Amino acid sequence: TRKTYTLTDYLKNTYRLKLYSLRWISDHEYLYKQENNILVFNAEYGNSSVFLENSTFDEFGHSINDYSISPDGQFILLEYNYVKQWRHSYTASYDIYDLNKRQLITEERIPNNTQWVTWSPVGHKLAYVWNNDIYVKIEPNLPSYRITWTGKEDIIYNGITDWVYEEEVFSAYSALWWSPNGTFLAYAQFNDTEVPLIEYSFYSDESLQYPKTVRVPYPKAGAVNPTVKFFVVNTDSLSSVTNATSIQITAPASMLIGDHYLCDVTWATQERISLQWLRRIQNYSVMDICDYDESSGRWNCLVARQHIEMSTTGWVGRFRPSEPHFTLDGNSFYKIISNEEGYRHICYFQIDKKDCTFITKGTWEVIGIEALTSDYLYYISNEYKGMPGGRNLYKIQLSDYTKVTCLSCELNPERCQYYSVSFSKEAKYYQLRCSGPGLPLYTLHSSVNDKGLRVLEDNSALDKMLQNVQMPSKKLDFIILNETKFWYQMILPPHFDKSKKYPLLLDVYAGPCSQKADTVFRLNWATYLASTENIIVASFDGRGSGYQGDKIMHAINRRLGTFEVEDQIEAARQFSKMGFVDNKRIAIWGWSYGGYVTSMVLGSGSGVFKCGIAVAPVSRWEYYDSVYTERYMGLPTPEDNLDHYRNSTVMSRAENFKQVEYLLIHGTADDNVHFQQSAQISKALVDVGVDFQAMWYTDEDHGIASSTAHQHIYTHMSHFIKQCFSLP
Amino acid sequence: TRKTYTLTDYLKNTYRLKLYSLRWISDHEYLYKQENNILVFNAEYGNSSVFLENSTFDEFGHSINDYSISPDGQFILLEYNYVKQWRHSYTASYDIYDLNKRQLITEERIPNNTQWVTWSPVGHKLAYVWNNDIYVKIEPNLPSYRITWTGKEDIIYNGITDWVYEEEVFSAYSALWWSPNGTFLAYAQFNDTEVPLIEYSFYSDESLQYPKTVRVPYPKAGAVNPTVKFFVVNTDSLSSVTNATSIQITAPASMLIGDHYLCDVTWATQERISLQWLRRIQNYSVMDICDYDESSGRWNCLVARQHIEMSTTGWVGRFRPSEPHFTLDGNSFYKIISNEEGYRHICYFQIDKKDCTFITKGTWEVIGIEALTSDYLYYISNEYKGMPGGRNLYKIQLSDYTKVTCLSCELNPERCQYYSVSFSKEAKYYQLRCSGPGLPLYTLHSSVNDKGLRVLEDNSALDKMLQNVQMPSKKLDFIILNETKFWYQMILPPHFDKSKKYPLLLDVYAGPCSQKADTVFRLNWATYLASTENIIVASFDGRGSGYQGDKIMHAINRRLGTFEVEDQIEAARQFSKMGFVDNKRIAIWGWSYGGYVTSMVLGSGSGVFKCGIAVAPVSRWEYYDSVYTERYMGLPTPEDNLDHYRNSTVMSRAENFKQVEYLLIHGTADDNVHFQQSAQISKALVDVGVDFQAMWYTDEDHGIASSTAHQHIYTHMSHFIKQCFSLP
Ligand SMILES: CN(C)C(=O)[C@@H]([C@H]1CC[C@H](c2ccc3ncnn3c2)CC1)[C@H](N)C(=O)N1CCC(F)(F)C1
Ligand SMILES: CN(C)C(=O)[C@@H]([C@H]1CC[C@H](c2ccc3ncnn3c2)CC1)[C@H](N)C(=O)N1CCC(F)(F)C1
Ligand SMILES: *[C@@H]1O[C@H](CO)[C@@H](O[C@@H]2O[C@H](CO)[C@@H](O)[C@H](O)[C@H]2NC(C)=O)[C@H](O)[C@H]1NC(C)=O
Ligand SMILES: *[C@@H]1O[C@H](CO)[C@@H](O[C@@H]2O[C@H](CO)[C@@H](O)[C@H](O)[C@H]2NC(C)=O)[C@H](O)[C@H]1NC(C)=O
Ligand SMILES: *[C@@H]1O[C@H](CO)[C@@H](O[C@@H]2O[C@H](CO)[C@@H](O)[C@H](O)[C@H]2NC(C)=O)[C@H](O)[C@H]1NC(C)=O
Ligand SMILES: *[C@@H]1O[C@H](CO)[C@@H](O[C@@H]2O[C@H](CO)[C@@H](O)[C@H](O)[C@H]2NC(C)=O)[C@H](O)[C@H]1NC(C)=O
Ligand SMILES: *[C@@H]1O[C@H](CO)[C@@H](O[C@@H]2O[C@H](CO)[C@@H](O)[C@H](O)[C@H]2NC(C)=O)[C@H](O)[C@H]1NC(C)=O
Ligand SMILES: *[C@@H]1O[C@H](CO)[C@@H](O[C@H]2O[C@H](CO)[C@@H](O)[C@H](O)[C@H]2NC(C)=O)[C@H](O)[C@H]1NC(C)=O
Ligand SMILES: *[C@@H]1O[C@H](CO)[C@@H](O[C@H]2O[C@H](CO)[C@@H](O)[C@H](O)[C@H]2NC(C)=O)[C@H](O)[C@H]1NC(C)=O
Ligand SMILES: *[C@H]1O[C@H](CO)[C@@H](O[C@@H]2O[C@H](CO)[C@@H](O)[C@H](O)[C@H]2NC(C)=O)[C@H](O)[C@H]1NC(C)=O
Ligand SMILES: *[C@H]1O[C@H](CO)[C@@H](O[C@@H]2O[C@H](CO)[C@@H](O)[C@H](O)[C@H]2NC(C)=O)[C@H](O)[C@H]1NC(C)=O
Ligand SMILES: *[C@@H]1O[C@H](CO)[C@@H](O)[C@H](O)[C@H]1NC(C)=O
Ligand SMILES: *[C@@H]1O[C@H](CO)[C@@H](O)[C@H](O)[C@H]1NC(C)=O
Ligand SMILES: *[C@@H]1O[C@H](CO)[C@@H](O)[C@H](O)[C@H]1NC(C)=O
Ligand SMILES: *[C@@H]1O[C@H](CO)[C@@H](O)[C@H](O)[C@H]1NC(C)=O
Ligand SMILES: *[C@@H]1O[C@H](CO)[C@@H](O)[C@H](O)[C@H]1NC(C)=O
Ligand SMILES: *[C@@H]1O[C@H](CO)[C@@H](O)[C@H](O)[C@H]1NC(C)=O
Ligand code: NA
Repeated sequence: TRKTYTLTDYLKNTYRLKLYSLRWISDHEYLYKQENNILVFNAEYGNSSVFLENSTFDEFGHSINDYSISPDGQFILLEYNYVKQWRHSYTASYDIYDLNKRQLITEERIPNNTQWVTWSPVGHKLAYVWNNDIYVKIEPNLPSYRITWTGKEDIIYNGITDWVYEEEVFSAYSALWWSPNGTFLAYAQFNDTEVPLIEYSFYSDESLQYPKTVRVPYPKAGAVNPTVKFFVVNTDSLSSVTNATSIQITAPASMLIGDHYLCDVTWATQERISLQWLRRIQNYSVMDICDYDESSGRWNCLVARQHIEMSTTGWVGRFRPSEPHFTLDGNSFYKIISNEEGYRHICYFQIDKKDCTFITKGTWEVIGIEALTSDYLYYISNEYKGMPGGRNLYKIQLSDYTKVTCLSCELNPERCQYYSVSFSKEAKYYQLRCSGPGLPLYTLHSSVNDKGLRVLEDNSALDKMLQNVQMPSKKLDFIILNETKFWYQMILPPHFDKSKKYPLLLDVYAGPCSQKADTVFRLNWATYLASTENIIVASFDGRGSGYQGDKIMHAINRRLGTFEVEDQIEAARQFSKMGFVDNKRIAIWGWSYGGYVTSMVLGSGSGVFKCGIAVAPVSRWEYYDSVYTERYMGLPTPEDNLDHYRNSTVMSRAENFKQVEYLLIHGTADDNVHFQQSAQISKALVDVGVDFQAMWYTDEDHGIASSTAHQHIYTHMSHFIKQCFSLP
Repeated sequence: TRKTYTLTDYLKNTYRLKLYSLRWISDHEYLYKQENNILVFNAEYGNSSVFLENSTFDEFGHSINDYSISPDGQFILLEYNYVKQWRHSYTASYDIYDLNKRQLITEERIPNNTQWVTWSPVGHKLAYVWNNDIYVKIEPNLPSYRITWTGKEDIIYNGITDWVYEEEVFSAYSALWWSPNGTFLAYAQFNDTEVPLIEYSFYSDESLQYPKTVRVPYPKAGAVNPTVKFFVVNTDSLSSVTNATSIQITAPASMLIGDHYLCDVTWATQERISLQWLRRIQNYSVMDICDYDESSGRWNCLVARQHIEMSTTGWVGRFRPSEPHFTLDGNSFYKIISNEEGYRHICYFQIDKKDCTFITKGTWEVIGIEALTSDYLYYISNEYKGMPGGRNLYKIQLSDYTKVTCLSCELNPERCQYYSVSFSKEAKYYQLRCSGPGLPLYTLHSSVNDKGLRVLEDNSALDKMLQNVQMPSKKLDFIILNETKFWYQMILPPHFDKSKKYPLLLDVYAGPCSQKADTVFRLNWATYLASTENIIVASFDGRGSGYQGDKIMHAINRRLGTFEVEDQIEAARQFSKMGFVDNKRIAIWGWSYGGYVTSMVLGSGSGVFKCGIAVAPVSRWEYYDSVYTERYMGLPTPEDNLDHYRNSTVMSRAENFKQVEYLLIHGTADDNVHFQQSAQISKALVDVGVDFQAMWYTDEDHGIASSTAHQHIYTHMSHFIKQCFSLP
């Protein structure tokens, strides 16, 4: 008699997952917003105090988007007038409220339309970027010092990233890096002078008579890339009478010989900074370690302290060279790198030694290094039970690498197989965040003896609500292909009956280093399709997928649109051979990279799929950006890899769409995968006389996430899938 | 069983309609293309000779797109490298062939990318526009003389129209007018300096990496319009002076007080030119008649020869003030104008007398004046049988207006009721073109005795083919609403049975002065729908439609989106009451103004229609151009008609679309009705949570006429209609 999880439940968020987002402010306490109030918690005992009244700003007059308390707890930055730009970038207005004198600062306030702002790591200095230039405020109420004067819209970027560096390299708008104690402020400068612009229309509200043309410096594959320079400035010796002097750190000669990128910046100590550079041909990167010289006031990077990282099977790193984790004295560091077997493990480096030593090993991979103390290094890996889609927290004794302890594996194995972690300032405490297969579970622990102090949030409220719903189940397993196992997951309908034939929807992404088969608990479209429509929603990680070593991940190097596409068909083929699958009703769908694979599959002539949906897909690699595309495809020149760039397009397979039902969807204001990609797909289908379904979303970008568009797309796709499967 | 007229028959054009396109080159000879070669026929006897052998240019090195013989027959203009622009404009290359010498001229050649070229009306002078400047060639092989130096891409246009003048005013790209014997060359100059630009992307072939942004000076309703100036240069003086003076003829004071347009240029004699001007508020126009002053070399327009033409019920003219037809001596002229009853009839004017004399009258209208001789005036009207949808040729004796003979009415009344005509150079002969209700019939006649000389093309071949096909029948009739007749037509399925209930498709356009109910024979989408799908396709001409007097035409003055929308809904009801229509299956569809009406109807909440298709619709009048929009809606300001502008949008009825099935279609490169218009409709529908069907056509314009796209859109629309009507 109980209800199912419906489309409306998914769209209106009827069943909400509770979270516990805390912010560590020291090694013993953290901030947590409750009832709109900000409380400070003592980790050891769990007791709290109110830190900021949810009414303190009742007469502020502005809607506060977010807040940020200075490291010393003396000030709070109030963010408002938020205006989103790309994936991470946005502008906003700011105000600083003095917590000591319980007063709002009105003198020398941060400008409106500020592009980025950040407190120093210690104390209360500020650094913000406005009009592409960097500014520093030693005190919240004092006048700021201008650090750069070359800032120019769409041309010169000081302290912030341009489009491609924001999206593909740093995953952030900021290009500012404070030294550990706030003395130095390092920053990058980007020059997009010769980078072509992508142009597309923006219609805006109906009142706008003429559509606006948006123009963004965006380097497509093979095009001219922005250039980059790196600087360091001493914020302790700034003058009101003299323009701040920034010291430049140039990239190594092996980098200056041609196009290159700055791919990582990590401080080692108060006077030592490391930088990793990557060549445009992303199989070779160099780390420079630089020390501040009090005599010349310059930064020297000893050649003997250089570290090269290259790859012979593919590119370097998962999406970019990994970041180094320096020890207290900065004389050595730990870094995740691909080992001789092609598995990513932690290597220990001496700053002036070429050979590093691997401290972990095995047919599994370290996902990331989470914390470092003189006795232990904490990290997350998918080692447990050999499940590449599981994640657990481990610590390894630095004095004896044979001593590895899993800290989360056995806490609750049935409910928790995928963890994330948050350590306090000195790793004295850590918060564990279990996200599956059962309902999310947040706990707090102490490092000295790894005690489980308390449960922060167990989602018992949601568990109670879900008891009255017929929820689908999840099967995570694998199939073998040529001696190699590949994992898949299936979202199975309630009361699954293996003696019946169920329609099947293959949910695919399949980009390089992707993972779609995991132990994560999710309430999404697939939950509804399985719960209400009785559709099996499956996903498969084939060649090119991540966290299983380079042999699998690099199989598609310089060859996108091949093995990862073929493997999805092979998986479907195998699923169709299963007793509970109706081989007459198998569909496939994907978004972004997933739209591309779905389209390449439907245009393969395999005959396995009856219909498919591609959302904002890539259609030909020459249309996507250089940093991501070239990493996997090299350059599109006859001397490099043009032939495959031309053989891996969706358009060339148009004719094969005659035997399938295809729905193509795309937002007109997509700054990431340009509408162009879908406009070329539709034109090729028209040119060979193939009928298909389409839907454009006016002014929506790659996320098609505005509330109304989101509901509209999923509603439209549901009708399409049900119609394809002959479902009432 | 006889096969029916299928979708493939329409898309593949299996039943080809033959025609007979001839070009008069004198008072008794015409050119005709047969077997790909150009023949010259003697009108009087029907005999001919090969004018230009099809192999004459087998090694020209290019595909000849079109040709043009100079009036004196001494040269032939060869046009190639045709590159289409808007509805009438295009660029091309040209070569000139000396017919006597049989050689292709190779010196002082017309430039590539020439915007327009035209022979002088007599002899073989040439005037062409290149890079927006006018040039004149006295002899085909000699250097040309530059006439203007102000030419400026998208800014200053000399001798050619800008976008809005091309589309809405002159229906042509050229803006130059040779005087009768070719001595003078008159021309307009348009300045779009402050006209806003419509911008949209053009994706082009898949090889183009970055989309192209098309930018066109296009004035939307209420925006800054281009300004205009008129000039006349004496070409006979070009070889005598270094820089011949272009004498300007200024607009009258009545026009200079505000924004205005040049709407007509017509030469009266070798030394008399007439021009008509129109105020931005299109209900007042002025015609100046200007004489060349041999002593000053200037042009003077005597105010006593100025003619005013204003309208109290609407705008002036059907789409623009009508053109004058001067008698040989240039002292009088005939012009079609709305009489006191609102019916358009021929008025005879003395050039220096303001009151004119109507020479025709009645409750019908004159469509156009086709020829004028010293004794007779020939015109086309819908007088016959009081059928506003019919057209016939008439002759009226200039010395006795009571003597009016219909030259086409009785030729073949059952087969022919819609005629157009083509007179020889001095009207000695005329070709009659019958286009319906039966198969087109082309005949040649002698003006001296109005006797038929012979049949040129009777379409016997097609008639034979259609014998084996179950063709639909067509009904043209009227219904009385408010004691006034409103015509409609219905394409009826074969073997129609008034005792059955047929699904009905309302084919609508309904813009001002439109006519969708007529006696023309058509082989189109509706033919297939009726013949194969047994669907009744109907059209109705309600308030706002033309050729029936101003009472009906001006009924929507300043009120677009009202009566013409309601009458369409009311027509469906009336059709329901006819008894052979299935009220559960009534659909509506239209293109352009038609897409707008369709959308307005589907959003009216009438409950009458089940589904509808809007192709390239207008969605809000402020997005359409100034000249057309303001003519019917006035200005979008609070002091004028802004409230109705804001009240007649499709977007404000979004909520009502929940009651119907909608398919929205638009070409992305539509320079006329911008994609913007459908982008706002879709957004408004997404915003209120309405599901609908959509389809964009990459790089197609308002005509979506490319071969592949054309077949694709009609195939897509057929599936939608059949599905809505539950048809196999
Ligand atoms: C899965 N996601 C969100 C991504 O791949 C995006 C990016 C997400 C951030 C990644 C990135 C960058 C640095 C870094 N350092 C550590 N992790 N890490 C991850 C790079 C790829 C990618 N730029 C994108 O939007 N695409 C659309 C077309 C496409 F499919 F083809 C790629
Ligand atoms: C029916 N047609 C083809 C037209 O109305 C078009 C034009 C065709 C030429 C006419 C024109 C101009 C001068 C003239 N002189 C004599 N006849 N004549 C006709 C004006 C209207 C109009 N500019 C158009 O494209 N619209 C799309 C949106 C819209 F529906 F709202 C109007
Ligand atoms: C942050 O670290 C810097 C660098 O070590 C410290 O600055 C040095 O301080 C010493 C002692 O006062 C001076 O002798 C040096 O000349 C300083 N060097 C530079 C480059 O400024 C700074 O004191 C530290 N700041 C904090 C807050 O601890
Ligand atoms: C059509 O045929 C007539 C004869 O039937 C041709 O007439 C010739 O006309 C020229 C003048 O142009 C005379 O000098 C000839 O003597 C006429 N010949 C005859 C036999 O009468 C006429 O040229 C033909 N026209 C075409 C285009 O072929
Ligand atoms: C086209 O129109 C523009 C006005 O919109 C003219 O430009 C002006 O020209 C004057 C005279 O030289 C200048 O002082 C102004 O600065 C110009 N205004 C603008 C907005 O540009 C232009 O001269 C006209 N061109 C022609 C050939 O008539
Ligand atoms: C031919 O005459 C026209 C008209 O005087 C010249 O055009 C003028 O050129 C001057 C200087 O180049 C400008 O300051 C004026 O604004 C122009 N007037 C017009 C109406 O365009 C043209 O330059 C002359 N050509 C030659 C070769 O002398
Ligand atoms: C075309 O018409 C023009 C204008 O009437 C003729 O040129 C005039 O010719 C007369 C002689 O008959 C002269 O007195 C005038 O000076 C000319 N006027 C101008 C403006 O040039 C021209 O001769 C006619 N062309 C032909 C071939 O008859
Ligand atoms: C949590 O509880 C402790 C007491 O158990 C609070 O007290 C500590 O800090 C106070 C002021 O900062 C001192 O008055 C106490 O002496 C000190 N306790 C000890 C044992 O030294 C602590 O402040 C509380 N934290 C919060 C956030 O409320
Ligand atoms: C940003 O890059 C540009 C171009 O790469 C630098 O300018 C150089 O390139 C120009 C081409 O547009 C040349 O014309 C210039 O001579 C050359 N140098 C200068 C000073 O323009 C530009 O300087 C860079 N800007 C910064 C702040 O580094
Ligand atoms: C950024 O913009 C805000 C909003 O305009 C500025 O705050 C004041 O806003 C009021 C109206 O809300 C205006 O009357 C004032 O002119 C604005 N300025 C001041 C000083 O009152 C704010 O000042 C701007 N910030 C900066 C750094 O210019
Ligand atoms: C990283 O990959 C690149 C690209 O495959 C290698 O560069 C060369 O690639 C070309 C084809 O573009 C081949 O002909 C060469 O054999 C490759 N090697 C060289 C030295 O040119 C590059 O070698 C790889 N780098 C590493 C360190 O393995
Ligand atoms: C803070 O404001 C919110 C407004 O939604 C209110 O619900 C909450 O109770 C307030 N906090 C306290 C402690 O009253
Ligand atoms: C700082 O540099 C900028 C830009 O070069 C200059 O305009 C300004 O006057 C300088 N100020 C001082 C104090 O040198
Ligand atoms: C092994 O399997 C892979 C796919 O997993 C296939 O591409 C390959 O051709 C097979 N053979 C060998 C020798 O690897
Ligand atoms: C004219 O050329 C065509 C080819 O397009 C050819 O078929 C025909 O024979 C030629 N004309 C004559 C009279 O032969
Ligand atoms: C037109 O362009 C072609 C190709 O660029 C060139 O060969 C030819 O000479 C040009 N003709 C003229 C008249 O400029
Ligand atoms: C012309 O139209 C305007 C706008 O409606 C109107 O105010 C004016 O009176 C009209 N003039 C005539 C003669 O009808
Ligand atoms: Na506990």
